[PDB]
Amino acid sequence: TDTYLHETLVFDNKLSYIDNQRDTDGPAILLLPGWCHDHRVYKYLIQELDADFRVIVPNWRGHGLSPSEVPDFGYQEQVKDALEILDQLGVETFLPVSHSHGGWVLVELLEQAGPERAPRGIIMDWLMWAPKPDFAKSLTLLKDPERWREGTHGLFDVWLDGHDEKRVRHHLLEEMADYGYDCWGRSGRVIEDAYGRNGSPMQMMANLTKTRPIRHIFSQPTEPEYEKINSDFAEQHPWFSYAKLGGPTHFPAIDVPDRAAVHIREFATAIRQG
Repeated sequence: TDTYLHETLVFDNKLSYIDNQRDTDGPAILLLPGWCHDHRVYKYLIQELDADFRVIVPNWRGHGLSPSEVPDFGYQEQVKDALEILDQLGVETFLPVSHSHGGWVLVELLEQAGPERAPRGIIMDWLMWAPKPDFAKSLTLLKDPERWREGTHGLFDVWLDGHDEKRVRHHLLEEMADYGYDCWGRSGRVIEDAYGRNGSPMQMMANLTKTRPIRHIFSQPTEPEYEKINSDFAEQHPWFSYAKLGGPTHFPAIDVPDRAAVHIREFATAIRQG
């Protein structure tokens, strides 16, 4: 699976990316990481999809097996990076699939690339409402150079949700262990800025120039009030659907990869029949 790992120069920066280079019918599946992790979060998902789809995973600036400090940037830049990697690859039509706050990239990608290129989107486990106090606090801590690690530890708590989930723990404790304050502090300001200026993920999605099929697939928050904002948005919007996957953690791509795959396929197959 590092057998698909590549590095290319994208404007200023060298970025790593996964590309299985599969020669198959489109669309391509663009798996989009959230903040301060990389393609390793998708390694099980890649396996499920590897045969039948071409699978691309861009790593953001300063992200990868070897994280590095980079100048400040936000989701608009993540979007340009992703498209530039797609140009270099000669990829025309893609189905993007985001994790958590990678979603801001996904929704702006849908806008900029438009519905012929990007006709649908899948968002995984992305907090649909405006920050509640506990999350607002976590962001506060991530931005603070004295308390960022404390910041991350509280998020890991929420994310594992009282589960001894071996794979998810491995991702958080090992695969993200090399990411420092330059990333985490940035994630904090970019996400906080994103809610502030777009209201919420749902406000941002509803505001698309060309609305199109988007599904939210999630396991947490587990509470009925959260399912209800998702059911109410879906009642109000024909193009929106959701599925509650019932996995243990914030990372369905890791802990229920078969299930995430089944929704990606469904949306892939809908693109294949006009």
